[PDB]
Amino acid sequence: PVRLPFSGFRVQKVLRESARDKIIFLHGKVNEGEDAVVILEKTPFQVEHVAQLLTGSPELKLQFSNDIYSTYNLFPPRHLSDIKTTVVYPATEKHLQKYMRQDLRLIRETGDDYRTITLPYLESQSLSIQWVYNILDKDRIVFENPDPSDGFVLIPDLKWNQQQLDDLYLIAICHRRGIRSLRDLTPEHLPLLRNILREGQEAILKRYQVTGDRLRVYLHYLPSYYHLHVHFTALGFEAPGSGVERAHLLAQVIENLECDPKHYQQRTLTFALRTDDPLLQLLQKAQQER
Amino acid sequence: VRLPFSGFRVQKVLRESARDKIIFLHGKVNEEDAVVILEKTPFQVEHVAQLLTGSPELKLQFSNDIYSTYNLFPPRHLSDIKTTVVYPATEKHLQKYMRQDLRLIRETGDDYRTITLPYLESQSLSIQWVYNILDKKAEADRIVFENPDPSDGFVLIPDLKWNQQQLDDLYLIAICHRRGIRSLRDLTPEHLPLLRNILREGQEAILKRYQVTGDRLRVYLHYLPSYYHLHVHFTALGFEAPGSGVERAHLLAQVIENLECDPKHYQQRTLTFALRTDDPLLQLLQKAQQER
Repeated sequence: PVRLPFSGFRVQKVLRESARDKIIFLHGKVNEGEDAVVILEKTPFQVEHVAQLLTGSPELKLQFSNDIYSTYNLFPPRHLSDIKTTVVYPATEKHLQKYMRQDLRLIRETGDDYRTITLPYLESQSLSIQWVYNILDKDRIVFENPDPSDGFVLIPDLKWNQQQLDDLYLIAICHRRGIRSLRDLTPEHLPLLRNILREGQEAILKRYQVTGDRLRVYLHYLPSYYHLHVHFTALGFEAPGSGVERAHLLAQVIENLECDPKHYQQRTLTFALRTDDPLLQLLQKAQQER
Repeated sequence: VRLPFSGFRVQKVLRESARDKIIFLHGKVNEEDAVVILEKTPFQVEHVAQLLTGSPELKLQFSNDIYSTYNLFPPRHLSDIKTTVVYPATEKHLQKYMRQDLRLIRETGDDYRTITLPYLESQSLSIQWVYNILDKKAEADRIVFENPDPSDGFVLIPDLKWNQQQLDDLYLIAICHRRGIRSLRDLTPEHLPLLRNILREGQEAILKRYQVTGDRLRVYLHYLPSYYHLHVHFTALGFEAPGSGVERAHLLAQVIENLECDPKHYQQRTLTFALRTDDPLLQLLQKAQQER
């Protein structure tokens, strides 16, 4: 008899849940007592399973019908209704904070906020980007413009298995050092930016036969690391951070610089931060003061 | 209780989503077309303890020191799948459920004035339902806030599908009183007062009603919009709301600042959006852009 590594399960808290994604993250009390996190996720369908079920006399309860539309509760065989079950036991506070639904706040960072508050904060963290430099200094590179000022490398995202094009995701990392984000972009960077957009699209076209009009090509602000990089995703893939509150289309960044050379130093950029992110309180305090 | 046909043969997967755990199938039957849609149900908080207690049927898949993963095999009454059948299905149904095939368009200001706008001028906007809300002929009791100013005012109404028990999914729409403002393309500094009122008073109204502060809201316009009378979407920052992607959503605060910085921004700049391959506008734009 296969068992969970504890006795009983009482829900203390729903940490996170998504009706959309058919997933729930539970903080349970067990062995009453101890903390455990249990994540339950309904499984995706396998078309062969479904095809075979629909010719095998499925157990159906009719809920509603009109002349052509009918809805049922289907009570499937067990290979369609298994639930992916992830267990963290015992769960620490770190685990509980990890799985807790994010609590985000928007901040509208002015040019002066960035200069006076954000930049100092980032410099105080000065997190390593040595992994970036390791890639640039050199097997996964799909395309490279080796120009040390206007060049870049293009690499598949680690999570893209390349088993399909639906979730195509590549990243361009510039060779040039010290361009921390959008905030550092000036017309000096236009050749670089244009190179990434043009040559990155050319590369993807030649390698995967995906045209540029099927790609969403963007930067994040705030970026996950502070060395300029560009996301190239399938337009049909609702990729990470492709929301308006984080993503900035490269073509539009370029045109923004063309139209206003000082755009990225002067304009207000809007982004989200977790409520426990120290930068959020620094920015909020600064904004309250003026 | 049987399906309303037999001999289902999959012709095509019209759409499937591993993220959303749904599959839409086009089958041939009675050798007619049918569509069958299966959807895994969301978890209900009140049943999860019973899923996990007692002696649930499990198969261990992986375990390291603290993390393990199983397949859990729910009992029958906790196993059901939502199943929808359209039979006989028509071409219309098949097109309805087919996955969207989109292309990005970068519409220059000249593309807009030469191609897009003449197309739009040829179409009735079919917005009497909008007018009915503005005029209190429909949905009046659903209005959460109104600034009744006919130039710079608006009404704020919740999305009909929103279950307001769940602030996570917060979604309201501001519709302006002023008529004739099709989209972002029509926006000039004339509209700044309206835009500013929407942002300010819409946030205020949502703080008052829901005790949700403005910094928890994504407030944006779509381009292209779903209908051609200016409206603004107010959504929970945690809700991946309809069209909040960068290729359709424009934050209201940024729209305002854009206009403050360059009065002709929305007539001059290239706007980037996605269209279905069968959209008549994509046909027009693509052919025209290629000629140019």
